Amino acid sequence: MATGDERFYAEHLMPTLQGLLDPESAHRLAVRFTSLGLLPRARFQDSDMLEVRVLGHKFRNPVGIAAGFDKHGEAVDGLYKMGFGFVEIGSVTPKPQEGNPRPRVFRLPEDQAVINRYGFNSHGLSVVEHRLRARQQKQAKLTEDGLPLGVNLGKNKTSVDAAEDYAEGVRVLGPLADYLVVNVSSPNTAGLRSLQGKAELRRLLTKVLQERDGLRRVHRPAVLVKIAPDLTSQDKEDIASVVKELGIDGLIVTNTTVSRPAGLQGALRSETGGLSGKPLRDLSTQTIREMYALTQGRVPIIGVGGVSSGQDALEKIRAGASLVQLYTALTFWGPPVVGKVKRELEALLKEQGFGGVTDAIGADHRR
Ligand SMILES: Cc1cc2nc3c(=O)[nH]c(=O)nc-3n(C[C@H](O)[C@H](O)[C@H](O)COP(=O)(O)O)c2cc1C
Ligand SMILES: O=C(O)c1cc(=O)[nH]c(=O)[nH]1
Repeated sequence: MATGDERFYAEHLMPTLQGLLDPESAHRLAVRFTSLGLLPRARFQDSDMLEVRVLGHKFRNPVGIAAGFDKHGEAVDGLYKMGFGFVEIGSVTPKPQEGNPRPRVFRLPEDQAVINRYGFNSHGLSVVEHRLRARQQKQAKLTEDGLPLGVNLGKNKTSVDAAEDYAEGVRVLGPLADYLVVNVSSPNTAGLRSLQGKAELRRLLTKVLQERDGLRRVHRPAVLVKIAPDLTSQDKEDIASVVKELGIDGLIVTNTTVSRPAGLQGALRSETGGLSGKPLRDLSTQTIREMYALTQGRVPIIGVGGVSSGQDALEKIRAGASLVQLYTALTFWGPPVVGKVKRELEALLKEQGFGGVTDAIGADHRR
């Protein structure tokens, strides 16, 4: 627990955290432990090969902690200490709200998957604002060091006007963020995903873009859309088209999935909610691929979904991701996995004659 070995956390400690605590308390302990920085300071040095400049920022390694782990920005600094190259803080809603009734998270250890239906449990804009404000200049220094911060916006359950909620996020948190995320891909909030529709998405993102533009230069973040893995091809076409039109700065590719692949062994496979972890991977990768192609490599993509190795990582990059985020992999292999991905990602780049992550982005669309 002090040295930071993968093979220990994998077989012993992590199956015991699981064996002892329900998935929610485990997450909360993890957030506590991480904000306190109890974790090992990662053995692995980041080589220059992993550096990516994208979105008006240098990223020291391309492996991000995904939205959901740190819903309320309590653990940003420990996440960096864990070795992520960039941190994203979990969907924040304008007003605080509590989320769906427990139980709302489940492990499918046999599938290395998770299903969650939290439905945007948030401390809300005020609280997260003060939290981020209180390290604002630390963050400024971090970004310049190649550790950018992303903020991921969602909408209140009751909210009558979707576009106005996100507007509030841009206004309140936009100034504290290197990039902002319009999350319209959560499975768990009645009607949210239908904001992925062309007309409804253009009107929403016009307003987001507009607000963003009204922020001062130094506090003017990049704006991306996080989309679902369950989109029809018409949907993807459209998202793609609107994106190019309004000049959106990027996409985060794939929230969790409401599909349930043939093969899930998990006793809890038929729980309502978003499916994450391994069963999402290739689905997720394929969506990076369609989106990269549709936007013609001119729209940066953050790949997320089932990443738990260098290969997993490098696959999405070759697919066209500029950056990847993982989350679930953390509930199975623990902190070490960040080290792993980075180091396996590194090896593979060399093995396949790449100079660095930058050369390998979209690599598949040129081979
Ligand atoms: C417990 C849980 C909560 C999540 N919460 C959010 C969320 O608030 N906002 C969001 O954009 N994504 C959320 N995600 C989805 C992740 O951001 C990610 O898109 C998905 O899990 C695929 O990556 P992974 O398999 O490595 O976890 C959540 C995922 C899980 C595991
Ligand atoms: O908080 C949630 O319920 C949630 C939001 C989201 O965007 N994705 C997810 O899997 N869960």
